[PDB]
Amino acid sequence: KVFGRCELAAAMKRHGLDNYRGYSLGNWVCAAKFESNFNTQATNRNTDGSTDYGILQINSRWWCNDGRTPGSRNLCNIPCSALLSSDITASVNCAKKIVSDGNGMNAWVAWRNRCKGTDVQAWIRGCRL
Ligand SMILES: [Cl-]
Ligand SMILES: [Cl-]
Ligand code: NA
Repeated sequence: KVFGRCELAAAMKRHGLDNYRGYSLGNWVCAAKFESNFNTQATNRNTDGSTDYGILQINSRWWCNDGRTPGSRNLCNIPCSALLSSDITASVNCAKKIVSDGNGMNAWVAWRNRCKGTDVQAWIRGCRL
């Protein structure tokens, strides 16, 4: 599913990402934008052989099992394919585990490089939340 900008913000708010660990909704929306362009089916091979999955490009190196990433962990205890579902529950629930690791939203390379410090509020502008 390719989510609309406000449509995704609404799903993310309902799952409790608005200010999760101090990160305002706008940050989660911006991250999604640049990680997957709001496309739940997005998959991208990392140079280390791991793959990133879903709307928030959760890494098979540490977070979900895809059976082809040697020596990796499956910290969210899910098959990476669960992260490509039209329903973002699984991706969100896991992102909550990732953003809590101490390694805040910096674990999302695109967020660090393209959202951090910016006016992430613009990402929710005009949305009924
Ligand atoms: Cl594996
Ligand atoms: Cl933080
Ligand atoms: Na894995």
